[PDB]
Amino acid sequence: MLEMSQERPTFYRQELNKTIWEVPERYQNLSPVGSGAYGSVCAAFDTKTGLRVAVKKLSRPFQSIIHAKRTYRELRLLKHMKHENVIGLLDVFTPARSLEEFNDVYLVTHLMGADLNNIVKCQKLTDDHVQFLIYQILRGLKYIHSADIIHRDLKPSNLAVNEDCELKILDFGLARHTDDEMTGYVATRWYRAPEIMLNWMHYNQTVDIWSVGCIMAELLTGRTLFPGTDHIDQLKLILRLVGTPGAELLKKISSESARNYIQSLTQMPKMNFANVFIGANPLAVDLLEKMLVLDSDKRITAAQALAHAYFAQYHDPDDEPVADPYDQSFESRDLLIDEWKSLTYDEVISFVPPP
Repeated sequence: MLEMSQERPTFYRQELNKTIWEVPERYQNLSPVGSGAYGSVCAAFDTKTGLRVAVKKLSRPFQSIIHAKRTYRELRLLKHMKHENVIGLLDVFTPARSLEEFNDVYLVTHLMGADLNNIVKCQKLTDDHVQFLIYQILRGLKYIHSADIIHRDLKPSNLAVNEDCELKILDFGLARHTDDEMTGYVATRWYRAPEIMLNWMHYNQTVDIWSVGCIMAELLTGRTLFPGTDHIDQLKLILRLVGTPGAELLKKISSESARNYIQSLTQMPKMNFANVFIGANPLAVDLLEKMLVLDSDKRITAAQALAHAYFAQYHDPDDEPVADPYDQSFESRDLLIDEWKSLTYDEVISFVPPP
């Protein structure tokens, strides 16, 4: 009824594009397909499950306090996700037989066919296609938010889609974007809620819904909603559509510099979305209105959005599950390199495979 030991499988070694790979026999025909900066990934066949998978060998994972904590953070997040519309962890392993020998971490996930950009480039999406894609994003977000997890960087490139229009949210852990990466005419910022683009206040769940808003608008119009050339140009694009802040919002803006700046802008009324998204399903227009609200406190939540008439064909309250609590205390904890490395090691060897 219990089980008290673990069977360490047999590993095999090989050099793939300058680097060594030590993986379980299980995984066959490895072929390099890229990097990312946090390591390189090979595509492989998992003969034990019959799945095409992505194997990621983390790169210098315990290089510093910061990197060792990134590593641990990513492993904790991925280990936690158990939902259809969210990237889950298929396997995680190290060839090391003890903590003394522990150096490398390999992460295994579903091999992803295409992301939302790839989908959008190969064809034009119908309204029903958009209903289904957004529903799924929101179904996954409900789950994510249940556990007080903020994705914080929702993007078409972070959304995998398959031949059946099924979708998963990708890219959680990840090293936060740097200032230079967020600078200029770049997709890395076009989907950001303004609260966090200019650091108006302390942010939360609600920033993800703004991102969904931008994504949905783009899928319907075929155009980036707020393609600013820089932080300020982007702000102007947003206030144009959504209106300059009223009094209640200005208060919630901690920073007084932001406040002073905002006020220096000629005021503007919300535009009529019906005239901005001409020809769109009126239910989509109404939903957008409820998503793209400047004051984050009054944004519709994922749970509520799933009940919106726009998703009538897919909504089913008994098939929209919630997550087990996710303990994030470690984010506030200060430890040494070898201490994050040990926590990480403990998480590797305690992995329980899916059914």
